Amino acid sequence: FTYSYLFRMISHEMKQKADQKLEQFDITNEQGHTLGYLYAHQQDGLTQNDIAKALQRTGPTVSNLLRNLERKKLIYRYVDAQDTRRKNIGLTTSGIKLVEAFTSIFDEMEQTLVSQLSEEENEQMKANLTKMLSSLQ
Amino acid sequence: EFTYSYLFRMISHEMKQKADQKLEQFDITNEQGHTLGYLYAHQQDGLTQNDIAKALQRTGPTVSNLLRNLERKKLIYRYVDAQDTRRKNIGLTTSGIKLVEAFTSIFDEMEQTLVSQLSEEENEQMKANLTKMLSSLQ
DNA sequence: ATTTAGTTAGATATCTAACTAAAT
DNA sequence: ATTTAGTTAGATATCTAACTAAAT
Repeated sequence: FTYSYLFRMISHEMKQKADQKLEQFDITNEQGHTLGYLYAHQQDGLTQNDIAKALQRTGPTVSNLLRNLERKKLIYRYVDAQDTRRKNIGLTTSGIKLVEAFTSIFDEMEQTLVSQLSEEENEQMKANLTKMLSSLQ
Repeated sequence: EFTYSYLFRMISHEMKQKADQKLEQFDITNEQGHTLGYLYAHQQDGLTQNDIAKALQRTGPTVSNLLRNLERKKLIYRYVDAQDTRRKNIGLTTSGIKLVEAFTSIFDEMEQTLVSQLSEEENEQMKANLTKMLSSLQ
């Protein structure tokens, strides 16, 4: 089996399983992780470009994702007072409640995954993944 | 220190991007490349649209759209089976075959520059563990 | 004059639900 | 009456290119 096949499938399947679980929250996988990131780093408090950089997503992409979240009233955006170009992002109380609500799912997946592999194997695995991801700049 | 989902997502994304970049000169996408590849390797079996759906782990509509794209590209031909006309058969065109023969080198070159760093033992171990994980999610 | 942050437009990949055509 | 094999419709995610607006 080629590597591309492997990764593209374990990630297609991961995305699918995640969406299946998140169906009761009316958000997608990507929105779930974005919401989570915002949960972690809200206090910073980051612009859209920061999210783009942190997530490996282009500007228009995150613009659409964020406009989606904002339509679901899970986040809020305002213009920075110092740099009118910038758009500062924050979680609303609904967004925060939601993040506190699904987050168990992601952890469930991570656990159900690591339970397949012995800790030495899991550690060597993550190390080799990190190295591979490093290879592609 | 990194969630598995993060690593897999990111890796798949960078692979898809580099692939798309190198494939731009052929005016196809990563997915089209792999589809044409699968056609190349299993054309002989009379691949129905849904057999491709099963093999690529994509859904019927998805496959329909990608195939329709490739057909618009004239890289593939479509016809209706004689034994069962609710089903239609898929085939590589000569343009398509030449294309596959042309770009396969990219997927190989990438798979290569990826495998090389990891020692062949670590490589075997990794493809094995990866297979185990994908097995689990399936 | 350039550089940077965000939005728009056009175009693929992908999913589920609904639908048409046709084997059983 | 019931399944299968593709298509259509409507949706989200993503990227490139061209855009407006705003900072050097």
